[PDB]
Amino acid sequence: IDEALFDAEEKMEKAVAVARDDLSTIRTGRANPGMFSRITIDYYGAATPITQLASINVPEARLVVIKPYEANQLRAIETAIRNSDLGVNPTNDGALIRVAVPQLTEERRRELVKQAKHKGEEAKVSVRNIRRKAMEELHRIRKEGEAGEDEVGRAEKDLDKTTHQYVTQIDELVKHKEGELLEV
Repeated sequence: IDEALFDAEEKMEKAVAVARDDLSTIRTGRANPGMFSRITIDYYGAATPITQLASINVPEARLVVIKPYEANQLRAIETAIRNSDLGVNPTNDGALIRVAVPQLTEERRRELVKQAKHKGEEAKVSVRNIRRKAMEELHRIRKEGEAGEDEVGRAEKDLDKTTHQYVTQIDELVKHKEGELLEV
């Protein structure tokens, strides 16, 4: 019973952290390195997130400054940025890449709100399946008499509480990003 419950809880916390990260890939006012992470180049034959090939600095809310770890990667990196769906036109200063981030149109804003909610759905579905797996194990344990009925019943209640707490937390994360997106 313990194995099942503890692992489920850890997996759920991970899924919530994955959700956190995933949400951070959403273009927004208030720039951050996260929204550049799904931007890749061809790094010696392999598609590589540019967040791994450069340090990203965010001085102002709508100003990002990027420094390639290898100078000769600058052009490709900057090309991927401009070619990306962030809707930005980067500039170059010989060494660094400065990115001015325009205000999002209201149309694009609700488009991004929709992405945020889809990411939340994926994350909540994942947390529910983590629960299903642990619950079925609890069920197997009761059926095979490997633990007492009261004992398994208490574990079920606890598992539902943990599941619900993390679903709610995903919901909050989404509502927060939704807010960020309609803030500017």
